[PDB]
Amino acid sequence: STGSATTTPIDSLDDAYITPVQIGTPAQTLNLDFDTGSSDLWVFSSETTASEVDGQTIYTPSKSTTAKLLSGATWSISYGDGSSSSGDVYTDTVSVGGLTVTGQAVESAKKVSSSFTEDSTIDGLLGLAFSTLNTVSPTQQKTFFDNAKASLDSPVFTADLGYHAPGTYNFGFIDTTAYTGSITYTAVSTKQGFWEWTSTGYAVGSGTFKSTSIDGIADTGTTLLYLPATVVSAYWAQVSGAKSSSSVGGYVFPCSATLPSFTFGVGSARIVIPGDYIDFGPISTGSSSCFGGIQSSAGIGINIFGDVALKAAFVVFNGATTPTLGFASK
Ligand SMILES: Cc1ccc2c(n1)N(C)[C@H](CO)CCNC2
Repeated sequence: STGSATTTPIDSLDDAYITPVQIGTPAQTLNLDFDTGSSDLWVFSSETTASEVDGQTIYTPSKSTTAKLLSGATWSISYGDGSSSSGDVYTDTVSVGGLTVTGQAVESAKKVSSSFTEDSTIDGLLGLAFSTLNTVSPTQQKTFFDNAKASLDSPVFTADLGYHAPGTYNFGFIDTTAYTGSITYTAVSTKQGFWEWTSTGYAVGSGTFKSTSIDGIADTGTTLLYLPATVVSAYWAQVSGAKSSSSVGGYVFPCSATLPSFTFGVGSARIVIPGDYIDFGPISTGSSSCFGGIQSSAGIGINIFGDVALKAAFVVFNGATTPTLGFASK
């Protein structure tokens, strides 16, 4: 089997991407944030505290004839930015772009933190990291990908995120029309439960390539590119007036600037992030200070190849018994 679904930026800055997902019988369609940095499929639901729902589409398990309470199971998750959610668990039928999983754990939110409430366009998250990170207790549950894997033509999914435009998540096949040149594959470590790999280095603009190992994770659920302070300082040093602001919480730059590209290494291959991809606009409405799309990972504990990096590539998440990651230009 295979599946193919379009993913769409939630706003004009590509702060996140939502993908339609069918849950239950008859189908209830929710727009989920596909997140290769976590492993929980959770949704706003009829069980979510009323004051914490503001515009989201909710899942109502009582209206699904295939919904079954997973008796005794609870879940509780906190993400890298301090946001969180928790609740109980149903199993139900879940379909993504024509690909159907029966008995998928659908984690029903009883509580969500403010940043989720304030995000009316995101109805939930669909985790695509390794199932070892799934927070369901006392019986850990499998991701949508993990459950579909054996049925897929090939044990892979691909992320093809658009810049200020829709993109595609495919399951079970590699669309050879979706990229240019060849796909370069690189080793993955699952030891932290992430799609963790090692970049071979970087370049700023038309500058020379610096060979240096940068361990990081491919995370569709993170907006920006977070890299070591050395690398990030080298980038912003090429933008006149750019500076790190503690009050704003990262590098900002004059909105009148033209940003340089940023290149990262994948083995001997190179992925080029155009400068415009690194512009996240005025820090506040009407401001002439703009927020940068490349930031320091120093306060995180891990480097994160988020959407800013990933949207510049066609990315293969290969879930064979020895997982690997593939990157192609497009
Ligand atoms: C993957 C994920 C986790 C938590 C959150 C999230 N995404 N949202 C939608 C955005 C992402 O920039 C930030 C707000 N914190 C909640």
